[PDB]
Amino acid sequence: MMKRLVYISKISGHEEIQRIGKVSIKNNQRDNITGVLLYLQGLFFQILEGENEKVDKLYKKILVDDRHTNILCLKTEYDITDRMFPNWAMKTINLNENSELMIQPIKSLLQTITQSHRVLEKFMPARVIYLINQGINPLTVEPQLVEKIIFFSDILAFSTLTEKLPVNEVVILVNRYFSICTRIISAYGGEVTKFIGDCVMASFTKEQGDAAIRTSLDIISELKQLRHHVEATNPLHLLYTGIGLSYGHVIEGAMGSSLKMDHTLLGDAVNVAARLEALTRQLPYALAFTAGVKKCCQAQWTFINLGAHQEAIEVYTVNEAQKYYDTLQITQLIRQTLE
Amino acid sequence: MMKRLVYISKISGHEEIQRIGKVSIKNNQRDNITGVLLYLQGLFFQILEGENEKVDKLYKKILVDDRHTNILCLKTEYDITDRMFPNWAMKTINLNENSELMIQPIKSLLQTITQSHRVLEKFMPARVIYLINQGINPLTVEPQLVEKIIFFSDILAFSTLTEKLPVNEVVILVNRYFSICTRIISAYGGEVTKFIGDCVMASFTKEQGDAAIRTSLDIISELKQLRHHVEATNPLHLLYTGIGLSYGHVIEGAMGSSLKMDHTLLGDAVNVAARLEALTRQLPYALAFTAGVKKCCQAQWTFINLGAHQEAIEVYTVNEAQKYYDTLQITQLIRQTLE
Ligand SMILES: Cc1cc2nc3c(=O)[nH]c(=O)nc-3n(C[C@H](O)[C@H](O)[C@H](O)COP(=O)(O)O)c2cc1C
Ligand SMILES: Cc1cc2nc3c(=O)[nH]c(=O)nc-3n(C[C@H](O)[C@H](O)[C@H](O)COP(=O)(O)O)c2cc1C
Repeated sequence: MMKRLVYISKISGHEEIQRIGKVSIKNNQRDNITGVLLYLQGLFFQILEGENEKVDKLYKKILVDDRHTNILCLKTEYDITDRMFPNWAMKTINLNENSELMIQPIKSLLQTITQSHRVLEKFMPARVIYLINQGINPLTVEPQLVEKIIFFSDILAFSTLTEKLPVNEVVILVNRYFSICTRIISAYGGEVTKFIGDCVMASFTKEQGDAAIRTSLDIISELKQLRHHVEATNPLHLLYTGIGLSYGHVIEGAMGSSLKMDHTLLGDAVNVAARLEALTRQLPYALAFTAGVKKCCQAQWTFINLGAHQEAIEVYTVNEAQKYYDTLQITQLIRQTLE
Repeated sequence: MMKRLVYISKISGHEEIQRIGKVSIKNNQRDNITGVLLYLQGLFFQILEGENEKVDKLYKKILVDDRHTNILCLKTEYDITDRMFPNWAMKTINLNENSELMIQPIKSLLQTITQSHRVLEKFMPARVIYLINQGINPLTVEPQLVEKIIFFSDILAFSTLTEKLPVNEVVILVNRYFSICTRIISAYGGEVTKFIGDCVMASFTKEQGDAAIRTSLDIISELKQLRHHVEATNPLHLLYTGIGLSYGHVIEGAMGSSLKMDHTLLGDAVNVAARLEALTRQLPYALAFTAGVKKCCQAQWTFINLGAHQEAIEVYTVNEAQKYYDTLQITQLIRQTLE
């Protein structure tokens, strides 16, 4: 039983690589692993093949290696019938250091496609990248009914802010907001589906109840630090958020046609979380979630019941989500500052 | 003044390619154009370089050529200082037909990266693909304030349908719906931003007023044909839509961080179009748009003024958008059929 994987990576910092192939040779030679490692203008390409399990450890050892970064496994071939390089413990080819005409073609293509690839990667849904990082083709996965926590957040009084900031300040502000949201959601095990306007869409599993709530609090908290970090001429000092969470059945998977695919979550919980985010504009709290979310949590939160809003939904929060301000006073305090 | 471009394509049908390189040699040799064309397992890679304008025609001639399809230009280099293949009218290399060990590595990589590339392409926003298809890096474009028509459509009584169809029928239905929407929007010059649940988001320019309205009508019409095409056991016979259009300033461009980017439209018109789509559930029409959309149209539509809904917005339709049914009678006619 043998398997084969392939990945691409980026070097972590700046002919320093002659000796690292002069480590791979020895330890692959010991587990009957073969494979190739290419190098071209800041980028790494490796193929690894051997019996399914001792292949898997070194790849974990490679994952945590200080000198490359941004690792993504493209293909996995399970129970391969025979090897692609039966004689190569680890063949190392520095494609930068070849000056023959006949190879410059393929060398330039390989460079252009993978640089393109790396840009496209940044626009993928987290979940599609994750599937590719196992050996699963996202255009062949059947979508599945699953129980998820759905997350939405967007910028408060953002219509006021688009009306009275120049375009280039708006973009600086929205990028900052997206990068803080994405960093914290990811750190806690969740996945960003997409951005919809100033809106961040994300989801967590039913086991990540407390992490979805911690995520929400850490985002609210980081905006608070940021607001007093900057000067009053910086649009960042007027940046506030509201967050809605919900929990339910959703159908998750890749959908559409061969003109266009997207990663999509179908089911009513998606709409519910969006309306709780909207609702926070009229509550003295910045986070609102359903009862189903409350029941997914193991930590000992102080829950606060906010009655039924709309068929009805019971709405809840935690008191650490309490505001130190009044929402109307700030949405018109944003208007006054902006003149 | 010379320029260079590179693209990848897919063959349109199934050693039939020896003579097509035996046409390129002669006509490139006549305009002082050089370049490379590779072939590998169903895929084409070409590089073209010459003085900026007579490069551009043959590439248009290539675009309309019967035997490859799915053409995407990755890179463009304007006013290149000197050529990459100074001596090659058109070098043709069938990478399938080489059986040397030392090249199989790079050949297998090139295959894996570009096959991966082709899947990622299907998940991109139309507008990011379009930029790449010119020579513009989407991670370097500054976003721009622009006047757009915003389009939203989603499935009527979809919550009833998710509650009472099996997951695999839901997916068949949603895929059908997305592929009809995407085909018609594209045919008419618009671009799909993303899918949000059962929702299709798209936009048109201010010059495409009548095309956004024709798009909406052609989608409604195709669902009507489809409903009487199929049997009553097919979920497709219960598939209806509502469509909202709006027009306003939006900031359009690539935003986020290096963890995640998305193609995004900021501004209040986005929210407005979503609420008009929602509003159609209570109107005897399936399409609703603002006054600003009405003013973008040159054709001689019969407009119907639907009063103000919400600051107020005047709502409009055309009478070809008139329903032959009652929306509540059908949303509960969908419930009865489904038992
Ligand atoms: C791109 C890349 C590929 C690598 N491939 C291998 C490999 O195939 N086999 C291996 O043993 N180490 C490989 N390494 C490095 C290992 O992590 C190396 O064994 C480590 O630096 C030291 O091993 P040790 O600490 O267990 O003694 C690779 C590193 C990089 C950056
Ligand atoms: C992948 C691909 C690359 C091509 N590259 C060229 C080219 O570089 N130069 C060229 O003249 N024709 C190229 N062709 C085909 C042209 O369209 C060809 O000139 C056409 O079939 C007949 O030309 P004509 O009808 O003007 O006589 C290419 C076709 C394909 C599928």
